[PDB]
Amino acid sequence: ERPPEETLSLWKGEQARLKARVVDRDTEAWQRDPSFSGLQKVGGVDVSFVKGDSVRACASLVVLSYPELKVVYEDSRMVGLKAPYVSGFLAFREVPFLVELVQRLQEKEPDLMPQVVLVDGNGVLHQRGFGVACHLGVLTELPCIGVAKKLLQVDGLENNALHKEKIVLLQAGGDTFPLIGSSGTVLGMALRSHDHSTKPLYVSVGHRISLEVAVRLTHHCCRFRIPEPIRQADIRSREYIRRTL
Ligand SMILES: [Mn+2]
Ligand SMILES: [Mn+2]
Ligand SMILES: [Mn+2]
Ligand SMILES: [Mn+2]
Repeated sequence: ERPPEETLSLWKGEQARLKARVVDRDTEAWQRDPSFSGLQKVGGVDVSFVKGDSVRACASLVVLSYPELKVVYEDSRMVGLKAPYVSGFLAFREVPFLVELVQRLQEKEPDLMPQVVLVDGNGVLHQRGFGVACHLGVLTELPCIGVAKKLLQVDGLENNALHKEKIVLLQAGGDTFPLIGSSGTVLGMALRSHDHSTKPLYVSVGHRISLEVAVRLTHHCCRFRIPEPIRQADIRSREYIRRTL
């Protein structure tokens, strides 16, 4: 249920090569705006699978209007995944299919191309600084934000008692604390999504966005704990699985 080490070594080399293309600063005019004026379309992606099958899956791309957060585009399609899940290699399972959804959008409704994509999974908060959100960003050149629902324990980061103390100090929606690697680098932020949630999101740069803008936009997408673009992709892909099977 795990690729051989020689395969993982090839994948690590690919991740290191592609990381040279990540842009971890703002490159879009709306990103530097106090209310994100100019931002109209926010994307979300996720993949759901079946109980008893890690091959058959449903990949979903949704585009939401901003700031209303209403779904203006959905593409949910059944795919056959090839690689198993290995922590640190999520993109090699999901990202070829996500790229195909973006290309299908360009062909079908090019005027609904999202201005930024929230990805279910980390960006630079990653064993090699190149998570699935960076990987989608570099292959599509779209701005991308990584949003993970639990902490990837890399570069000295750990979900220990000290980390849980900082989570307790998050007290209102929008509060954050930085995830500082042993390198002295800020890899991402823990974010309290809303007043009535206590388990934080872990937000990090995917591509063509700064961390502080990525955190603020994620917060603006949080009707519930999971940001609405990811939440809709998650709900619709699982619903799609249920109906057809
Ligand atoms: Mn607007
Ligand atoms: Mn997912
Ligand atoms: Mn789930
Ligand atoms: Mn999901």
